[PDB]
Amino acid sequence: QSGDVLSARYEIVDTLGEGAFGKVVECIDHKAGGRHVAVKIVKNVDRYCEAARSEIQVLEHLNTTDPNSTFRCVQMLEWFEHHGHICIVFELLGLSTYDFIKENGFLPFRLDHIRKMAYQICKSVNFLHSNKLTHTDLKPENILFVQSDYTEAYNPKIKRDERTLINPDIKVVDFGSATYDDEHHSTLVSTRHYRAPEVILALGWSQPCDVWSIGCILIEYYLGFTVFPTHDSKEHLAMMERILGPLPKHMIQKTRKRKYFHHDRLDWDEHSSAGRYVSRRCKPLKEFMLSQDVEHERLFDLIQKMLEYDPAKRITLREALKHPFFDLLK
Repeated sequence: QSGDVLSARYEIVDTLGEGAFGKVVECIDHKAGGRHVAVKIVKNVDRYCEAARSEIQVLEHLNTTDPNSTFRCVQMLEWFEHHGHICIVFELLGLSTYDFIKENGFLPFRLDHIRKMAYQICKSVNFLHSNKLTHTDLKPENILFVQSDYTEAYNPKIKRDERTLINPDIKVVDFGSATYDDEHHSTLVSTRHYRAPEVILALGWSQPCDVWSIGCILIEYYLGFTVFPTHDSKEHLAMMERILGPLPKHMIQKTRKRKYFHHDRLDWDEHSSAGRYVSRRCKPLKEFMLSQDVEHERLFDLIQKMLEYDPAKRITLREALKHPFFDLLK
């Protein structure tokens, strides 16, 4: 679709990204001196239309309450329709955190960068939580750098060239799943590797499912890989039990997902091929730590609080933002 011209001013010059919903494109703005914007072009399909209108209503609310994006939600510039596609015009951001890690060889972020990015993610999502909103789809693809300009130094430790961001500031994108407290809550939310246990067990969810997602994002930034390399619900739960310990009995008793359980325990054979896979790939959370220094211990203390099984006990982002992991920032 490159060369197409939206609303008689936006010329598509590149695809930034692609999704169930449609795509995000980079356009030249012929009416603002040629400067570049992002345009989300949503498929001409009811469910994607409804989610785009929902996203526009959330962005009008967020952009009105916080017009300078103090809380780091992407800025919507305008919206329109084009051949029955809803088009949302955004400030042009740089790469996703995912694309950055990928283009760098799945080398993790330095702890100092993770500290800054985690703070900003927590500050951004807490702003939603303060406005009776839950994002529901937090993942590294939905966390974008403001500018993804980097320097390169040879790193003798790894014997190769690595990229360090000049500025690691981020914004949160994709409000098409965002849900107000008083609205219908989808049965299934989140991308699987970031999905909270109350979602897998169909117990109901609210703001704390976002906190679980953030805890999984921080592990990936720290390791460069997920600790949940799965595409199966029961196996995902077996992996949580290996990393975090047994599920709470009250959550097992409450679930109607009876296929995952035998008696009141996960129906999981550690001696099966899948069982060996989970035993090989997954291990107690603190075993993933690359260093024993206090900075590392405090990140893992935060992570473990975010990956509390019981969403009623899980750390809130208001409590996260005061975690000692974040002092070296103030």
